[PDB]
Amino acid sequence: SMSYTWTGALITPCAAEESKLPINALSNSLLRHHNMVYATTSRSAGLRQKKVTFDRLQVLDDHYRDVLKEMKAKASTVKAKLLSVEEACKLTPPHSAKSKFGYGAKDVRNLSSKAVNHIHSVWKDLLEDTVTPIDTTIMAKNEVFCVQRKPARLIVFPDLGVRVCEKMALYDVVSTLPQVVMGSSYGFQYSPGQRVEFLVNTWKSKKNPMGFSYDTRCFDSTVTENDIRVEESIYQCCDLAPEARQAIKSLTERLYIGGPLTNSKGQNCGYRRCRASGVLTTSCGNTLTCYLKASAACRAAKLQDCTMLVNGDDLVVICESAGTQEDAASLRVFTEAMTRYSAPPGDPPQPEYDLELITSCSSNVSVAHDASGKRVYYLTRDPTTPLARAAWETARHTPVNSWLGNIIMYAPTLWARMILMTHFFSILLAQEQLEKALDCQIYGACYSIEPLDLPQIIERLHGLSAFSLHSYSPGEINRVASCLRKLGVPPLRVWRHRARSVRARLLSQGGRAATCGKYLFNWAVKTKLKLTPIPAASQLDLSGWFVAGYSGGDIYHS
Ligand SMILES: Cc1ccccc1S(=O)(=O)Nc1cc(-c2ccc(C#N)cc2)sc1C(=O)O
Repeated sequence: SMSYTWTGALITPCAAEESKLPINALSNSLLRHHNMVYATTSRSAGLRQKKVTFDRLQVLDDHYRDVLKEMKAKASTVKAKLLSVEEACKLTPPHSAKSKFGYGAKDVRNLSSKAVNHIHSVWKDLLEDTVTPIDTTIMAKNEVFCVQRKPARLIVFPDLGVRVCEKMALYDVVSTLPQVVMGSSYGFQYSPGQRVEFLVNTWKSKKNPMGFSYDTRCFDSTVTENDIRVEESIYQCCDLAPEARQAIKSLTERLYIGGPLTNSKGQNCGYRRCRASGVLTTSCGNTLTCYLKASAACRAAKLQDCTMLVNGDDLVVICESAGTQEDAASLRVFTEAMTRYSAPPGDPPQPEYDLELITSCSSNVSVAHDASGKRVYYLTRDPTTPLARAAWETARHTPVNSWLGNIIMYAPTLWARMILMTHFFSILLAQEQLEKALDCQIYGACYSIEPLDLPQIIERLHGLSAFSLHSYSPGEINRVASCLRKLGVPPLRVWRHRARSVRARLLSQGGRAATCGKYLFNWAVKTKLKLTPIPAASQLDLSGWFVAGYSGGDIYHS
């Protein structure tokens, strides 16, 4: 079973692609080493195809089936509802790819008769046909990174009408099933703070903690037909409407298991027999499968009290240590098991004895001190990619504003506060666009957010301490310092000066802007302000923010 079979037709761009960092009058204020930043384009799609194309083999033992049986028992307690066409339509991103059948995301959100009519015919076809492969478009993603250059990732997705149908049949399932089956181990239920909390408590629950992150190589490509049918067997355990069962069975046989791949020009590029990266079940399916294989592998390797944290293909394990030597051996067996399950490693896993040294979801726990001098744990990450992307967003408006999402998710960090907040608020002020709502993604779901609500959002998600953290760790400070030199970012003295200016301007604006100045930049003044809770905060309806993962799921919220 080859993950893909190719015809030779190229994966074509659907419009002009820029690979070099665009420079405008603001670029240099952020970073000077422009040649360090690049965007991937279809030009490197061939290289990716080569990496993701391989044969998969699977040897499934009793630990695998024992864990599966447990997962199904939990899945059987779940009751999921079939979404209505209109409900499904409302979950569609305003700029989601237009259908090939005469309508776009806008027509869908408006419940246009044409869109609704087509969606209804697609649904009917799903119920009547459970064998015909469904077409998919394959595109090379345009993503920004800082040099070592990686090839573009491949996104595979069905037509907009099919996507609306996926939500109707499975939105409720993928939104609720994961937490029930995996409990505390399901990562997408946590906000950054709760993640840290879970990690710290788990780490503290062991007598001699040891943990590791396990990077599966090209996870989507390792997912086999068996894996995808086992995922369906789990979904089918739920209490479901008869029409939902049929739709899920049909989507599994016709789309999830595999299908023909068409490029932007309409040519047949080949065939997929692995996970599609752009379907509704990509995150839920990967999480269930990663959790299933890892849980079984933990038993096979005889890991003592293995606790796991899984987010899609991202996996981190914290267990009871048995000595550095015994640990190396177990992890080696754990890896051998995952490999037999068709989840071979990219970077071999290594045991860690310092929670701060474990990277999962590209992040790690670190510690700082609040205004009281108390140690506080928070989530941070290497700022390289976030800064490379902010550089790009400094000269170009993009669909997803990573700078805003990073400020939200990494609000307590030294780098998000010193740089992203200062840099972008400065630009927003200058352009008088403080109150303009911008789109960003959180766990794959798209949200429309007004920058002026940041203080409230940050307090809600991270607590007041996010505005007073200081005395960061030596390791964290060193990483930030190294990153700034690499990219050529101005030093602290420059950002503090800019922040004071930005703050002063915001305070003068009054209202929310004043609050932004007050809380977001209190770190810049020598005589710190009081800083206390905020009224409007409780108004924000943050329900749904950290419930489930939807990467590639074409999901949008207010
Ligand atoms: C607390 C805070 C938050 C955001 C920006 C600046 C500050 S601060 O200057 O007050 N204090 C602090 C500034 C730090 C810093 C260290 C290295 C580099 C580089 N290259 C930039 C800034 S570390 C720190 C600390 O408190 O541990």
